[PDB]
Amino acid sequence: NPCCSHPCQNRGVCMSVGFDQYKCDCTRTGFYGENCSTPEFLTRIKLFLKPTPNTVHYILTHFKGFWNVVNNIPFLRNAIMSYVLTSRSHLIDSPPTYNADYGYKSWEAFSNLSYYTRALPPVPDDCPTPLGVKGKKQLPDSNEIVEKLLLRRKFIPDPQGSNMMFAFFAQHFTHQFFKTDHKRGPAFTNGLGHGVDLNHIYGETLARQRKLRLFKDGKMKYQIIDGEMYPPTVKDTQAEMIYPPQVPEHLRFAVGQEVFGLVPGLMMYATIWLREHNRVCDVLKQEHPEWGDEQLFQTSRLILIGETIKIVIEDYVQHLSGYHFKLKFDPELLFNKQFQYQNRIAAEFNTLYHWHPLLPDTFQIHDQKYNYQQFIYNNSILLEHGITQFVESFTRQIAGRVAGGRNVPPAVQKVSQASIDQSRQMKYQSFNEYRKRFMLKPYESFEELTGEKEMSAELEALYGDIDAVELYPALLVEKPRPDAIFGETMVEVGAPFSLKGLMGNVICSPAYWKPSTFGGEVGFQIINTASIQSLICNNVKGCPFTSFSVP
Amino acid sequence: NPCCSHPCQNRGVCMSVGFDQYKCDCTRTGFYGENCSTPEFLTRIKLFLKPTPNTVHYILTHFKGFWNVVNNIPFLRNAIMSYVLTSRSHLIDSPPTYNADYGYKSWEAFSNLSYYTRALPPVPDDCPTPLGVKGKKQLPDSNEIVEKLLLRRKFIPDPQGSNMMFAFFAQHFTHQFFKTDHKRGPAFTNGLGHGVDLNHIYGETLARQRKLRLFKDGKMKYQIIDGEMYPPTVKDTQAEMIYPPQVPEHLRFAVGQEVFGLVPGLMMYATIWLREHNRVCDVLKQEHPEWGDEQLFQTSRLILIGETIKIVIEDYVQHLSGYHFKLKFDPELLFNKQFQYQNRIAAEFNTLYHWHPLLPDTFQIHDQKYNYQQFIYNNSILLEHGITQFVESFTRQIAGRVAGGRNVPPAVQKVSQASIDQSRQMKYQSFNEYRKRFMLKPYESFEELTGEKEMSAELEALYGDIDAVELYPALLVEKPRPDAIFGETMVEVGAPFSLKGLMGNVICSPAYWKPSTFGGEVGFQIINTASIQSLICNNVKGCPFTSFSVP
Ligand code: COH
Ligand code: COH
Ligand SMILES: *[C@@H]1O[C@H](CO)[C@@H](O[C@@H]2O[C@H](CO)[C@@H](O[C@H]3O[C@H](CO)[C@@H](O)[C@H](O)[C@@H]3O)[C@H](O)[C@H]2NC(C)=O)[C@H](O)[C@H]1NC(C)=O
Ligand SMILES: *[C@@H]1O[C@H](CO)[C@@H](O[C@@H]2O[C@H](CO)[C@@H](O[C@H]3O[C@H](CO)[C@@H](O)[C@H](O)[C@@H]3O)[C@H](O)[C@H]2NC(C)=O)[C@H](O)[C@H]1NC(C)=O
Ligand SMILES: *[C@@H]1O[C@H](CO)[C@@H](O[C@@H]2O[C@H](CO)[C@@H](O)[C@H](O)[C@H]2NC(C)=O)[C@H](O)[C@H]1NC(C)=O
Ligand SMILES: *[C@@H]1O[C@H](CO)[C@@H](O[C@@H]2O[C@H](CO)[C@@H](O)[C@H](O)[C@H]2NC(C)=O)[C@H](O)[C@H]1NC(C)=O
Ligand SMILES: Cc1c(Cl)cccc1Nc1ccccc1C(=O)O
Ligand SMILES: Cc1c(Cl)cccc1Nc1ccccc1C(=O)O
Ligand SMILES: *[C@@H]1O[C@H](CO)[C@@H](O)[C@H](O)[C@H]1NC(C)=O
Repeated sequence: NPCCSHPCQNRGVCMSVGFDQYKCDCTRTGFYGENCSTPEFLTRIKLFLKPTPNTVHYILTHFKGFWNVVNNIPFLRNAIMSYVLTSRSHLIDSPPTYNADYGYKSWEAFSNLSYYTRALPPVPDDCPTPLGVKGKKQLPDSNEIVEKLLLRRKFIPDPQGSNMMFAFFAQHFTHQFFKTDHKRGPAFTNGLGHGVDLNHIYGETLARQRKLRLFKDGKMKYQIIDGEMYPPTVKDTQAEMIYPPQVPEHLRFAVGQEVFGLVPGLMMYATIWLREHNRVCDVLKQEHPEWGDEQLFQTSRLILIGETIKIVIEDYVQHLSGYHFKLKFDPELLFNKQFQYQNRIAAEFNTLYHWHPLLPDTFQIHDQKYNYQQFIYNNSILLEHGITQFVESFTRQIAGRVAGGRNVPPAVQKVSQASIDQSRQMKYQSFNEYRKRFMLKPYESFEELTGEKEMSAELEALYGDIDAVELYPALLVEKPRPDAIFGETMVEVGAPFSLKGLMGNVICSPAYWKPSTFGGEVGFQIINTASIQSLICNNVKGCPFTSFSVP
Repeated sequence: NPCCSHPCQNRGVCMSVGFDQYKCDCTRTGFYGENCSTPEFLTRIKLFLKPTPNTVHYILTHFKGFWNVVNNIPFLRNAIMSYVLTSRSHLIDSPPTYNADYGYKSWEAFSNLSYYTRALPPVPDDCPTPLGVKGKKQLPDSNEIVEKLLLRRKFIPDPQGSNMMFAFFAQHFTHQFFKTDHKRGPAFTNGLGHGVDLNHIYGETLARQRKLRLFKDGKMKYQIIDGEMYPPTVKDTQAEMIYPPQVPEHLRFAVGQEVFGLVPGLMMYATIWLREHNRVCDVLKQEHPEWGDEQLFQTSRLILIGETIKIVIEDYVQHLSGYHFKLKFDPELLFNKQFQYQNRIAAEFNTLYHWHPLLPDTFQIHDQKYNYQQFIYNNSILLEHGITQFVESFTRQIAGRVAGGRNVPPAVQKVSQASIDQSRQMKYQSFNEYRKRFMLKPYESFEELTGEKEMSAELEALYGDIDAVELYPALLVEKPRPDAIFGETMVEVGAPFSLKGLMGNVICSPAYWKPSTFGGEVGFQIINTASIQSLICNNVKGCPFTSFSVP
């Protein structure tokens, strides 16, 4: 297969022509030639003027005084934010194209929502090497890579100051659209909403939703334990959950996502968001004493969706980016732009989001420490301390650095191995191919990748060729930005996926984005004034201080 | 419920506040005020310069010499076609909003693909009248509406000269996205693709597709009978069809759409498209001897989707419109425009497409006449005469006029009544509410509507108030355009749904509209040179002349 070498540059589409030849489709690439590598004139001007992402990053993370001014000039701030959204979004094909089973456009690949979609097509089945033509005939042993490059010896804290509130928010939020269907395989998902539909609160199916709802005042079922609201049980709802046999029945909390009983940190956010829904129901009832249970429920969900997108953009990504420029959730920024209000979750987005180096060696709640053996699947811990103590504790506890290598806790070691193995089962192209796909220069050496001599040597001994290095391992050992949680590739590849999932949500479309959609101005304002602090403040006893970084 | 009166004008959203008050959301409507009735400064100017659709239609259906020149000036033709697409599309909400069960925006209504979507929300339940406030407490008897207004007395042929090739193409083509799920209710569909996916050729599910495919050379299973290609049998495929018990095994033809055994006219087009699929397979195999069965099949399907959209726009709609301006299928026209590449089938689009007055009193194949008892479920007629004769016969037979009233054949009289009854089940707003929704002046009397005295008198006797006339009956009794098949409302309501379904298709998006998507320039050219004539010419023996109008 002549396309095995990935001849076509700059998004050119490769097509076999006979058995020994290929043809590159250069349509609207800005290039031409046999391999789409010759630039047209305006492309040359664009490339000459375009600053490197590391330069843009430097500028956005320095000159605080300058950004303080920009931030307070709405006209400028809006123009910048608008540019951030459209420029990054252009990197995503929407409607989607490839999946694990199709390296060419097909109706199956487009129409079948059970697949994760693909930013780069799978490597053809009949290639001389598993990645195309580069690297050895067999990839390095999964376990070797994990042990040599990814396994944590000494905990490395995040220099950006990310805390456990950030880590569990990341896990909680993303697990509404990262829902791998392992019955089928890693290529498939159970999140057919393909974005931020809050199914991890309300359930994927209507049947599950009905089990969780109270059908009074639009609210969700709950328990009152030690004076506070908690989610209901499997018994009361009949909504299935993943729990080991050890967990007693009355501790088997039931929420939207079946897996959120895994850790108390997830059950914390599930608890918090449950309280928010029922709180919003109270608000809306005051506004609409004439509304039935149905409209109260639905309208609350639309509000909580807006709250989610609001918080993610202006607190989560804000913290995550390190930018002094103040990000803004404002759908109106895009109303005069070309933009597709739809999304399909990319498998590569799932892969890059395996941020298990965030996880600590032990979890500190109040004044007690828990190892993984006793923290996992233990909801009594949650009842023992209550939500307030959890927020105060997690806000103070530092998370680990994601990039930089050797920071995956031994407890979730096999998870890292599974993330590598599943990439290969899904025929991912190389790390350098994904760099080029997102307009980054490919790395020329292993030492260039890590910015260091030790790991780069293990990399060379394992891979031999820099173009044979795989996506997921490379992301975690890549040289971090200066005092940053991530390296260049994580950000430039991840950001476009993220923004498409956030702004591509239906509520951001002009027909939806208006007061009447959310029950009037009061409801509309709950979205537009939402923050991670106000979320905690409204639903957590005592209204503790919280933030995505440690004080 | 104060919103029962539909107080909010110009796409403003009505919302109840307390038990006795309403609110109008005027956001981006171009109007303000209590009922969104007062135009903004810009809106005044636009309104003053906007010509009436009847004027636009006059211009487009006159000045033949002028349009002949415009059609040959690519610059002008493109600009005009571009405007047609963009202007008509702004009238559809995309992503979709309401459905039968939700007259307010909700995630259930957006996300649940099993519903037909709604252009206007359902009349709320506890309303003074079925339509809102207008009309009597009880709607007129539906069978009385049919006999008095819709039932054919003498056959009225279409002045635009539409033939049976047109009639059966309309039925065949639209029945891929009009797939009402009657075991669930009129408000639901089985066509989850919600557009032009050719599921009526390939099957809705992968399981059905697999029964119909040959899994050799990308082809679909088939029979050779009398030296000609026909669809395979139910026995050979195990693909379920709807056939009454009398139909013998060997005449039970199996195709994508379960119901296409209903009439030989449908099965005619099913046969022609099946032939086209396997013809394209042969073309692609020549272009790509290295390709496997799967890629050959998928690429053919995408080409046939391209052919379908091409033919619908440039032959079907072309004839339908009566326009002298030459409509163009060209996705490139929208690449610099705002446009959503997605669609959701509207229940109202389904309703307005019940063009059963098209049907003749008898079906004349060759020198034979067939009544409905003889013609329906009778594929023996298809084998007896063959496809060539069917084309020759349907091309020469005239269809009936749709607007103007009293032209529904007695044979499908109950289908007409079903349309009315089912629309009442789904709680459609009045005919005049739908006029306003698509920027038409509401009719001030029954005479203005029908442009006639008998039926207008019949309508007032049944409805009393012109604002109480229902959607479906009004569409059929409406004053046609001069020597036109349709009245104003059918066109101005229908065209947006149609274009949105056609151009909203994924293959029209810039990522897809590439020769590489369709196997190269040859495959690409099949799409861009397709016509109803070339479809027949390529797959019908003798290459008979055909057209959507009678000679
Ligand atoms: C982004 C942050 C994040 C965090 C903080 C986090 C924190 C934790 C955590 C906290 C104590 C524990 C016990 C685990 C344990 C697991 N996680 Co993560 N996970 C995270 C992102 C993910 C993602 C994404 C997946 C796979 C998604 C999928 O396909 O279901 C995942 C998968 C897993 C799996 C199964 C992977 C497989 O079978 O292939 C286990 C087990 N994990 N994780
Ligand atoms: C647009 C042209 C068109 C034509 C030419 C046509 C020609 C014919 C025809 C020719 C001999 C016959 C016997 C019928 C008979 C029927 N049609 Co039409 N139909 C057409 C458009 C439709 C549409 C649209 C529907 C409803 C779609 C749905 O929901 O399935 C329909 C529905 C029906 C139904 C189901 C009604 C119900 O279940 O309540 C029957 C039966 N019919 N039709
Ligand atoms: C899209 O909306 C459909 C209509 O609401 C919905 O179908 C409904 O699904 C529910 C639950 O799946 C069915 O519930 C009935 O059956 C259960 C079975 O145990 C019983 O508890 C009750 O008898 C209950 O009434 C509804 O019957 C069904 N309604 C219809 C008209 O089909 C779909 O599930 C929705 N689609 C998605 C993807 O959520
Ligand atoms: C989206 O793609 C999925 C993967 O191809 C597909 O799942 C596949 O569906 C087929 C057809 O139902 C299954 O067929 C197998 O099961 C039947 C059951 O009787 C048996 O005859 C055979 O053993 C047959 O192999 C596949 O097993 C199944 N594959 C997987 C991995 O789940 C979905 O159906 C597609 N979605 C849609 C809407 O079409
Ligand atoms: C789950 O966490 C709880 C903490 O709330 C653990 O329960 C404590 O166990 C110690 C020693 O067994 C007792 O002295 C405490 O009184 C317990 N606390 C409560 C509130 O009952 C429990 O051991 C943990 N479960 C696992 C499997 O580690
Ligand atoms: C279905 O169509 C066939 C014709 O294709 C009808 O069969 C004909 O019936 C007449 C009178 O009954 C005979 O004189 C012909 O010899 C038959 N021709 C063939 C080819 O069978 C048949 O009657 C039709 N079915 C119905 C129910 O009317
Ligand atoms: C969006 C964005 C900007 Cl603008 C800058 C910097 C980062 C992001 N985002 C992300 C980047 C990488 C991985 C995940 C994300 C995420 O948002 O979830
Ligand atoms: C699109 C269009 C134009 Cl531009 C003019 C005139 C007619 C149409 N179309 C339609 C109008 C009414 C009902 C159906 C259709 C259809 O196309 O199926
Ligand atoms: C395109 O790439 C191929 C490698 O497959 C190379 O042999 C050829 O010289 C390249 N063509 C150009 C114009 O760079």
